[PDB]
Amino acid sequence: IINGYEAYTGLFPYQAGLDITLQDQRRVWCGGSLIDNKWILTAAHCVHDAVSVVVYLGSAVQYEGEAVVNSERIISHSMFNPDTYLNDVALIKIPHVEYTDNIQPIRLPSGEELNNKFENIWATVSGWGQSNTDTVILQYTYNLVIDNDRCAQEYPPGIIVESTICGDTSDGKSPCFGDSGGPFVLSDKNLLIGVVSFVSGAGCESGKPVGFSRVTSYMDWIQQNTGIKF
Amino acid sequence: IINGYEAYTGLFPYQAGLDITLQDQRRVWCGGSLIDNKWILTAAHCVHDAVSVVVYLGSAVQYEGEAVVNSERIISHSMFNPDTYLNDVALIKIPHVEYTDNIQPIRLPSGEELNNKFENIWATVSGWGQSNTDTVILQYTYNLVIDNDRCAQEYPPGIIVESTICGDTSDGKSPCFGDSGGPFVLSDKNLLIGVVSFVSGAGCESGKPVGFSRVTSYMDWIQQNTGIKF
Amino acid sequence: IINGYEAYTGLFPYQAGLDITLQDQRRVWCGGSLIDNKWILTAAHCVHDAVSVVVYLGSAVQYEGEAVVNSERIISHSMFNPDTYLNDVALIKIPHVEYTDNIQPIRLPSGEELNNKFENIWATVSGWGQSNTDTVILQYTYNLVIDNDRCAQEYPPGIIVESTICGDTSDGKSPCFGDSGGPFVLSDKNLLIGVVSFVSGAGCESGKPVGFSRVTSYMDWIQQNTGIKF
Amino acid sequence: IINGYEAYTGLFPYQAGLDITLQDQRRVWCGGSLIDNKWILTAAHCVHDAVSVVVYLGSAVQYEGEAVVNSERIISHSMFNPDTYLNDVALIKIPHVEYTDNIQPIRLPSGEELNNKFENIWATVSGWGQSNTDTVILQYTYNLVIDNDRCAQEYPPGIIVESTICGDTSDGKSPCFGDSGGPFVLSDKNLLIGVVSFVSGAGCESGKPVGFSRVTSYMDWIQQNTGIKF
Repeated sequence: IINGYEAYTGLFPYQAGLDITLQDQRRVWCGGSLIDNKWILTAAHCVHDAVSVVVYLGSAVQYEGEAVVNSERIISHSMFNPDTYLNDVALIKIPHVEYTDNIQPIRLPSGEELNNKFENIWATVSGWGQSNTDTVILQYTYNLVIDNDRCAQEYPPGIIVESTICGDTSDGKSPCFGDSGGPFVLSDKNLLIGVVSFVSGAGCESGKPVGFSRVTSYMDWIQQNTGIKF
Repeated sequence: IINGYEAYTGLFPYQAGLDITLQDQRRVWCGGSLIDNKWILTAAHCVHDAVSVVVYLGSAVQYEGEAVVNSERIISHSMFNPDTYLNDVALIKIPHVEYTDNIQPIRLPSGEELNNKFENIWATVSGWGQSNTDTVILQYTYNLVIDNDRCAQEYPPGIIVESTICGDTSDGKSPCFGDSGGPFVLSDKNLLIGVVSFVSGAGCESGKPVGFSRVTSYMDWIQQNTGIKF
Repeated sequence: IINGYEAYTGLFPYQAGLDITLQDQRRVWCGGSLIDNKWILTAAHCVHDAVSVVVYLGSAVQYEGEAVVNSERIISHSMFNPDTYLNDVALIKIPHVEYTDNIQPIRLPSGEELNNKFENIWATVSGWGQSNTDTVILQYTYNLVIDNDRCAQEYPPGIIVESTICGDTSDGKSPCFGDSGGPFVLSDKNLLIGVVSFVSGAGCESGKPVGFSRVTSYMDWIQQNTGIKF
Repeated sequence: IINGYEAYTGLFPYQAGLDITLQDQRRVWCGGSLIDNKWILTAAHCVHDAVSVVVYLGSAVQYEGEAVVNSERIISHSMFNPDTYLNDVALIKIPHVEYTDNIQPIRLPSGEELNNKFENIWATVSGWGQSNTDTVILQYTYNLVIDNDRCAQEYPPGIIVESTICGDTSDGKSPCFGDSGGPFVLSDKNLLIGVVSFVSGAGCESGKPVGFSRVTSYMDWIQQNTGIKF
């Protein structure tokens, strides 16, 4: 997060930290959200060629958690497109973790929240990605969600689609690399509206909108692959 | 490093820490060796699809350094093969750093050292890869370099080639994920003989050899690309 | 607030900003909390010799509000002691303001929350007092509440009493001058637990605890002087 | 200033902005005049119970300055009377500031100017006190200095004394709360003749005279305390 603030343990009980080992032996960090005792939602670009993930839950300190579990299964959206970031969602199945003061699930949109585009709302994004700081402590910031038409002007033709939700970064506050897969939340409603997907090619301090996977567009996929009806 | 010893600043003044941003926006960690005031040597598998790298020099603490510079260019070996890890070597051009007590170059082989296979010598591996502890301090271990014929037996056919050098990990002291690109050095002679390239398909705690790029096999490529003679 | 973060309009809908004119003609700034359509809770040291207060509601920008009203009555606790800061609470009666997305009351402790000392809880304090920054934007930070016995060791004998609630500032994050009267809130419960009362004589960056009026100790006084049973 | 004109940086290079912290911890704003590289002249009613002051020099924006220094000492007039505002003058010692285009001293009266009562001249008042607009830019206005006998009639007995100088505000252009301590100057002669001291009990928009400390009555006190001759 660039120009973010430090969270304490317990501020964002749904935040997951993912230490990912890939097929080519590299170690990747991404964020994710606890959506169920057995499930983490993250981005497909984080884990589509992963071999294993260690999931950290319940601490603001990177690589610490009061629950550290290993993934049992990784489900990346079959139609994820690497080149456009279309369908950039994935599910990590974990061993049942018991909720706690520090570990709690985020709510997913139901009912008519499924028809809300959330324009002009301030939402919270959090993660341990590149920051201007030193810190190993979970950071967060607020980005206002803008409408898709305004957002589509900022990127090549075809990148911003119905299933993308963009956040404005023109105050210089932004997700940055390593924040991928992280939660974009309507705090007041404890609602997950987006999964961090992509930053502009111009970089994290460009003032360009950040693209997120719009969670209402993937609630069928989630329902269906987890077998849980939210 | 699994079951290594804890280093401290100044112990390994040639060690570079590399925070890599890939073309797909993921954040990767690898190590490297300072070989000149403007050049880092590392693995092609770390950076072959990289867009920029922050280089940390002179501190044993991960993401800390008395010099923190950004890559000016990345030359990856054009014949690198991802599937076999053949020709796994890359160069990061950086802005001229001045050597201090904590930042010094490692010698590269030359003359008759170019003909030495270094069989059955203890060499030192260092890095911030997966250990048994969640630690941010640089770790190191000593591994015995074995002969290629002995190493080859431990791998698929054709993985161990003339340009591979192997270190025995049968005491369970091993490089692991994240140590990629790191230096394999003859401490007494302050000589770089290998760059960490690949762990066994069996993982890190299997007692199996680790392969490294044999630096003596790439000294031409290094002088061609850097423009300097060693 | 020192080392605080910026709020946006709507983050803290209960925050009041008070532009106070005193009996000696000086202009003082303090914060306060909207506890009812007609009532603001603040500190007695802010307003005990005030003549009028302009109350700003509904904006993070200082001296702006979507409701700017003038006080009708100021009620400072009759037993406020200037020298020890004992009983440092006051009520400002305002013209009925209609709640809004941006203007909402904070809850006051009821039931057995009246018996909770709130030790070891992270709470949020906010205001437009001295900061290290430039900003005219409402700032906030988090301070952990410590127990009174630990807190009493940090001040002269007799300052910390049953009706004081202290917040720890040893990470360098603190209320500072101008934050007086401001809210100390359990965000999760939308609960007002303290009113900013005093900073150490050593100043805002001393690492000493900050004293607040413990709101459970004044719920009778509030009930009684507002005539509202919370 | 009610109904004043908007200044800009460099227009009033002698104007100081004072952010005062009182002994009771409240944050107060007053203005002052730069009279030497190490001295601010202001009102005793602003700082007589002050503990420290941040001094803003060289910017028309409130809490901005090309020089921002902290008070080294505050000398308040020992005979100041709060109730009558008698002897309302104070000195803030600051670290030597170098005069620039935006920071310059104002001349103090001397020789025969010490005998001039300055009746019926237009002088300029400036400050960041209450205006009709919520603005952070320095405001100014011209007020006609009237004779003490005429001023006295507009106040209680004994408030207007030999050391008071009054400015007429009957066009509704008036200093107001927050302008305290500010300069009252003969622009054409760049001469300081008054320090804003008190507004009428009727308020700022009443058309009543404003009292100022007559600087010619305190030129001895100023040289005694600063140690400099004018």
